[PDB]
Amino acid sequence: SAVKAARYGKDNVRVYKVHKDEKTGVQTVYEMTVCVLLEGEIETSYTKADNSVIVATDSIKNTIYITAKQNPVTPPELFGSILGTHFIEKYNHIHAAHVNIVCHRWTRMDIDGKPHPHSFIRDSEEKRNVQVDVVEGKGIDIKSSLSGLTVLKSTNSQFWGFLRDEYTTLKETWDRILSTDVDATWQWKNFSGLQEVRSHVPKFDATWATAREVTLKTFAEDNSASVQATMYKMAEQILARQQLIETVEYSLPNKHYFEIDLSWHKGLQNTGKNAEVFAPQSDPNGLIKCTVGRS
Amino acid sequence: SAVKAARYGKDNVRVYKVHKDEKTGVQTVYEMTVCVLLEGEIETSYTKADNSVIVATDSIKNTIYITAKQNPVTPPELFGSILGTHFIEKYNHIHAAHVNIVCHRWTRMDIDGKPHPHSFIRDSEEKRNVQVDVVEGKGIDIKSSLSGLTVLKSTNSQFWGFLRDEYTTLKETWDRILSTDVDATWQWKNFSGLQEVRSHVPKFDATWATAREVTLKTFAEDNSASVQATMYKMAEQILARQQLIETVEYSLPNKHYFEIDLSWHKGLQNTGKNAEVFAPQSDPNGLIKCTVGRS
Amino acid sequence: SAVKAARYGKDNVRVYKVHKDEKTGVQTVYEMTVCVLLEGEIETSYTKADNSVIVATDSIKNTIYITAKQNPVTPPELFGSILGTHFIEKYNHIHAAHVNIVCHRWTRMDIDGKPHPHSFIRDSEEKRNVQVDVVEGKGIDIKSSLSGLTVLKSTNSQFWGFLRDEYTTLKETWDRILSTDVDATWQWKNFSGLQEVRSHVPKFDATWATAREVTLKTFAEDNSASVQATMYKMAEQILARQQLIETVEYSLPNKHYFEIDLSWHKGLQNTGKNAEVFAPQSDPNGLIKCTVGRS
Amino acid sequence: SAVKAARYGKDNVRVYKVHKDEKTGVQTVYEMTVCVLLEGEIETSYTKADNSVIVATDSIKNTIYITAKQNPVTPPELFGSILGTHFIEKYNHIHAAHVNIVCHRWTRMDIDGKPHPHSFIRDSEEKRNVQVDVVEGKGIDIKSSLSGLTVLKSTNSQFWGFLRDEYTTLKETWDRILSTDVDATWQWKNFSGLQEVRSHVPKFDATWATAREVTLKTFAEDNSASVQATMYKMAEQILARQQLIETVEYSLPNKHYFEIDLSWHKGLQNTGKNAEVFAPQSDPNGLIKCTVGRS
Ligand SMILES: CC(C)(C)/[N+]([O-])=C/c1cc[n+]([O-])cc1
Ligand SMILES: CC(C)(C)/[N+]([O-])=C/c1cc[n+]([O-])cc1
Ligand SMILES: CC(C)(C)/[N+]([O-])=C/c1cc[n+]([O-])cc1
Ligand SMILES: CC(C)(C)/[N+]([O-])=C/c1cc[n+]([O-])cc1
Ligand SMILES: O=c1[nH]c(=O)c2nc[nH]c2[nH]1
Ligand SMILES: O=c1[nH]c(=O)c2nc[nH]c2[nH]1
Ligand SMILES: O=c1[nH]c(=O)c2nc[nH]c2[nH]1
Ligand SMILES: O=c1[nH]c(=O)c2nc[nH]c2[nH]1
Ligand code: NA
Ligand code: NA
Ligand code: NA
Ligand code: NA
Repeated sequence: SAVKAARYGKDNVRVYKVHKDEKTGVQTVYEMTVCVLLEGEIETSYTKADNSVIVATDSIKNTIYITAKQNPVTPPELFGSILGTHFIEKYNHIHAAHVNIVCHRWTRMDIDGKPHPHSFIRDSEEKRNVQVDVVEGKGIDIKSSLSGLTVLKSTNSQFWGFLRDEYTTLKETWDRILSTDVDATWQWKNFSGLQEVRSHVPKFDATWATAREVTLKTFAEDNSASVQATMYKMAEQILARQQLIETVEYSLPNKHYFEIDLSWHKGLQNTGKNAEVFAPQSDPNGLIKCTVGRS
Repeated sequence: SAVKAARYGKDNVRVYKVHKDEKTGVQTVYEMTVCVLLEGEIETSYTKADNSVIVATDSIKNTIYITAKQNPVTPPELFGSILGTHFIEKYNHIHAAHVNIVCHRWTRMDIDGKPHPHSFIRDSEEKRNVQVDVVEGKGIDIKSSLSGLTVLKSTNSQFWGFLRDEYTTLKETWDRILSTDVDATWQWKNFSGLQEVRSHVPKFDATWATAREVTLKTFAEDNSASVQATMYKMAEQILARQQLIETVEYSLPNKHYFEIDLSWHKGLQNTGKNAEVFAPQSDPNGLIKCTVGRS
Repeated sequence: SAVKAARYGKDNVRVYKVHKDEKTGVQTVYEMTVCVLLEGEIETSYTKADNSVIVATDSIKNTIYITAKQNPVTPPELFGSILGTHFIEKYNHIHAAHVNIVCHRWTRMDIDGKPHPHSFIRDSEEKRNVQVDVVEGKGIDIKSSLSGLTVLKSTNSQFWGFLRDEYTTLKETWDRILSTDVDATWQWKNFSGLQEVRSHVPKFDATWATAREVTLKTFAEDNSASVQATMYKMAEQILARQQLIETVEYSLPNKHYFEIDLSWHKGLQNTGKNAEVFAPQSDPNGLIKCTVGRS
Repeated sequence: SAVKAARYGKDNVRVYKVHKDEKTGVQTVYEMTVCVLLEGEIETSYTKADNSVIVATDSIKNTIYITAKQNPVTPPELFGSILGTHFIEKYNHIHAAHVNIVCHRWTRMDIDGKPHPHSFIRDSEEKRNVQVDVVEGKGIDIKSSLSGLTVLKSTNSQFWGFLRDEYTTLKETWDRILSTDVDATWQWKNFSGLQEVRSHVPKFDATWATAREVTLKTFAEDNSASVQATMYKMAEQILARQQLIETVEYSLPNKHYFEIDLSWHKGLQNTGKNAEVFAPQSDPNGLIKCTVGRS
């Protein structure tokens, strides 16, 4: 037998950073969870009990904190590129570094109509994420995403015209609830290295903002024929607004809200045009995925 | 042996309701999770296999949906009072109904600067809750709360002057991070019944809003001597602004953010005035509780 | 305003302990999560920013570890009594200590039919818990429990003869699945102090074992008329086997498994005597509670 | 723009099945969670609002239940192969079916030393899983796994001889705790279709049993030089015992248990040979991965 693939490192590394403006007194906070897994000439740690090739996972943890102290942590695409580049440059025998970052929201509070200099709120579990793969000889591959963006529209969603056979019970509908948890990922052109990533830094926050704005406006304004049709419109608009992304991927659950027939009780009418009270269903759920690229 | 206490019912009942304005086209949504547990002359279901005294939990579930169809679901204090009153009035042998409601956020989206008529976002897992105990012969006891309001301030928190003995290692500090998940509960005066609850309906949303505003402004503006001192100021202000509440309770974790000494690495300075990068700690956590009433 | 109630301390303190027999080489492990909250003359920490009365929560954490080093951690009733007694004896102004302990399973592995000296498996998330309230001048109040014991029987559960009215849709049944997560708590006679707790130490593990054995045998062998009827039989047997407990409480969800009518598909028969495939329901769920004492 | 990849279906489908022996009275239960995602000529559902190509996710759900009624649900490799084959044979335009199954434990209870005919316990959240990819023209690709197998050994784990530089603080150790959650996956040779899967049916349960037995015996008996070294020994033994698997993959967290220095308190000795009480760490955690194949 032989090792065909291997990677190891430190997961679930929580990191906070503060920036303090001492002339204005304004503070800004950043919080993330980081994972770094390394690849390289490490097979003998597995086959021969040779730990000399292991950069200890504790040391990887230390390196995350040191890198955050000495470098910007925003945008996360940049921080992950800096961090992954470090491992392949510092260690001759390490040839790839896989950096995953989850960014947590800390939104400045408004108090009596004025932004507060040092107080923040977690407005939602929506995350901004990156996956940064730094591969020696191959450059830096970045996937950026937003996840956990939970939305609902109460009308202007439809689902009719689907295949019907002996397995089908679902009724067609011209007016339903649509609710989902948005997971949207944009895949950047390969970067040759850290210099090229730095050259595009303003594009990372701009493109996250565009993706979020397109997602919300299209969800709200599309009189949706299906999750499939609406998600494609989102993806195509994001591609049209950033030439440096190659693909946009969505993964969307269809979090079902079922009508409740109450007509067995005093003739109460709660279906169709009379539908007011619904039963949100925890499981099962539809799951719809698409990756859109340029022709 | 004998039954000393018993209650039973249906938990984890998810409920959605929509309101549609057909003149303006504006829709508004409400979503909750409901639990109803009943008490009364039910002991023989336990001791003698006598199911005649059991209102089936499935029937309790049906009743929740019917009640939501026929009545307002907001404010939740009102809905829970309506629902609990129903069981003690409908069933002679049922003498108490315990109704817990968790309200989930669906905040109207703003699209290009204008509120959208039918699209919503889950801005945060913060909940608005009620516990409504309807007890025949004793009235209606309501506890209202906000929970899951997660906040952080980056300075203007201190903790010094605590007891020091042979168990103490913690250093005093004049500048630390303070972060918590706010659980705040206000206990209303006993209401004699549903009519009295209805008479105070505008006070429920007003008091929730006051509690939230006081919590956030006091957290943001208090140069905090301890979690204890800051939470008391919140509670006293809420009591001063609503005569119909008797007590305010807070339960606050102290979600610790630890400094990280990096001076073992190239003399890097990351403590005290130089502290920039911190390690958020998942566990353990301080837990601080207070119930404040009027003198 | 004034403080009506207050308690504070450290929650979510994870603790492991090992015992090593150096003559036999046999090691035994214990793992728990501990919470300690203190009460006493602490109100001025809230009202006057007086931290002198605060035993820091960090110091409470240290004390948990020190107590585990110097004392047995099993049975948990004993450890919690030792720990809570410490705070009210050490600190004049602390008058109650509330200790909650969750014990995690580490069951010795059997390897080729022989118990292994130092390897363990988490067989299940079932917990053994205690709540120990040490109150100066009032003694020690102990509640012991098992929780997270998840069971299912595929027949010999019935539910018929319940109340039927205009809210009722549930069909009677003479053969259903019954599945639950057992939460069972036994409340000990008040103990005067730590000496009396020590005098009864063998009874704690014995009574936990009896409660577990009675729960499982009664669940398995009762042709159940309802959750209510079966849980009462468990409670009465536990009371009959330990004179030093005053009450037994059960809290049992009814985790529903719904029949699936497939007769719309090729006449397939999957209900009643033909029921083979079921849909487990995540929510809602029945919730049935009882506290049983002696007459 | 154009669709580059797409799949859709139903996730989180809970399924129970019972087998009843009416001659012996012995019942046996099976419970799973299923996901089915389909691929094929579905792009126009995304780009042109053409729902004619969509097999509704509700219909996929129905099909899961029907398939479980008409076919064995064990071993899960077989059930998933049957289910995925159905979609590519039934629907001309569907060309792949991706079936994921999580099997939940229901272990028969022993009551007074005898196996009970119809009562079961969830002994642990350990899962047995399959991923079955049925691809028209390409056969059936099966990955089998066990996950959530949580273990701890209290000695006979070491970690020394790792790389040391200016990022390293970790001390070498010759005696530590090792605890992990085992995720082990075995990748079968490609099968040409359902007939070939059926021909190997006894091998699926046999190989799961071998993987579990090898994992536990090797964990318990290896005086471990690292997680890396121990996991490789497991993988090589599993490959040696089943010629029809091509690779074995492990993913193992190193769930750290930290020593607690108490010597600041009365000189208490709790490190090194005196280490008795430890602090389990929830995060961060090492994460070690390997894929082993044959040379
Ligand atoms: C995944 C883990 C448990 C390491 N985590 O990131 C936890 C966490 C992150 C952020 N906030 O606010 C709370 C907890
Ligand atoms: C407690 C349970 C599982 C019943 N629940 O309420 C779930 C739930 C409620 C609201 N949202 O948005 C998601 C899930
Ligand atoms: C409640 C917290 C998060 C502190 N906890 O006890 C976690 C925990 C305990 C035991 N095991 O095996 C895993 C995690
Ligand atoms: C993933 C979901 C929520 C669908 N699930 O499988 C839940 C579940 C499965 C098995 N048991 O025992 C409890 C819950
Ligand atoms: O938008 C939708 N897309 C689908 O594929 C689907 N199937 C059932 N319900 C559905 N909804
Ligand atoms: O605000 C605080 N209150 C306390 O009781 C405490 N103890 C440690 N750290 C603390 N912080
Ligand atoms: O055992 C049971 N007890 C009940 O109260 C109940 N109601 C519905 N289903 C039920 N099952
Ligand atoms: O077994 C181990 N493998 C590692 O790579 C590691 N690094 C720190 N601690 C470790 N343990
Ligand atoms: Na390198
Ligand atoms: Na009544
Ligand atoms: Na005292
Ligand atoms: Na096909």
